[PDB]
Amino acid sequence: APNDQHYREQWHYFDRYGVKADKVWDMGFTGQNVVVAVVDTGILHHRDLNANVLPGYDFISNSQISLDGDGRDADPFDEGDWFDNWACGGYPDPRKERSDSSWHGSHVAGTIAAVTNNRIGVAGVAYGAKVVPVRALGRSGGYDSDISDGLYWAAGGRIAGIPENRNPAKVINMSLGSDGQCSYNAQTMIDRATRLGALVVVAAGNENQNASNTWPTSCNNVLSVGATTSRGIRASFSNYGVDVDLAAPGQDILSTVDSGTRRPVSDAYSFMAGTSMATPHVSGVAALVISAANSVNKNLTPAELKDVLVSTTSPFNGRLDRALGSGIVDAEAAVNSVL
Ligand SMILES: [Ca+2]
Ligand SMILES: [Ca+2]
Ligand SMILES: [Ca+2]
Repeated sequence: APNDQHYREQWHYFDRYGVKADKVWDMGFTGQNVVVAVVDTGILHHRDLNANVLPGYDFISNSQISLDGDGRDADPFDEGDWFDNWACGGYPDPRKERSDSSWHGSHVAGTIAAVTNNRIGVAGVAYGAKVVPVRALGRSGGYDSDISDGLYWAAGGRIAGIPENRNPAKVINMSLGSDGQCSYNAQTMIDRATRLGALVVVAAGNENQNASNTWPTSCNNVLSVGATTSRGIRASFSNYGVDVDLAAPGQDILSTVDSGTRRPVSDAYSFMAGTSMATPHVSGVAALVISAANSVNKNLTPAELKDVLVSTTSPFNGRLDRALGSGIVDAEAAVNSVL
């Protein structure tokens, strides 16, 4: 077991309806030599992340989304996607007036590979793995073509006027999405990323609607992730349906953020809910599964990896409100299967 101060609060790693990450660390697999790309709001300079973060890239083209004064650049720092006075919003809706910065991509990155065994803060599912921040979201979200470009690069794809990725990822985490069917361009980048060897792991979404009505779930060649609670049932906001492949803890998830309401001020930790929190659990387990597959000289295709994760899930608590894949992702059964 990890020595980090607040690991006990991370029920989602160890408890009844957790991901049994502890049972894999017991075997010596922590995702060593695995790289996971996080296509999200970018990364904080956080004492509980720094050492597990690789060079990334900022794909945000609009400088009024990026909030760092230019388009695409080599620094994936999360400037903070805060906004005032309906700057992203449907005025006059009071619920759309203002958001503090989410630190979303850092909360996601922490779930995968927070610095673990360094006493401070929290653990990550795959703390021996490293994270490549692919910043594609900022104030208001992000363009789909920035997201698509970002995910292709994340897998080792070359992009015009961007230096080659030295750290191509075996797993690409997309804690994001919106309404509408998968675009041609998105589907194409996903297929190309997959042909490079990457597993694309995506959030089902948070609108209590059929995930098929959204992307990236409606795309081929993704692993779509629903959200469960500490009681092993569907979190009420989680999207659902036949295209949800499996589920993972998506409520009361503790990870790494900043205290700043606008720009980074100091390292913090908070709880979040969302299929966005569930996804990095599956991406971390994916990395665990790969480290174990490496150990017995076994190569796994994205298709093989997705089937290993989908077939080795633990049961839900009851038949569930809605369809939410095969079960809760289960690192113990997944790893045991490949050995
Ligand atoms: Ca920029
Ligand atoms: Ca930047
Ligand atoms: Ca820590």
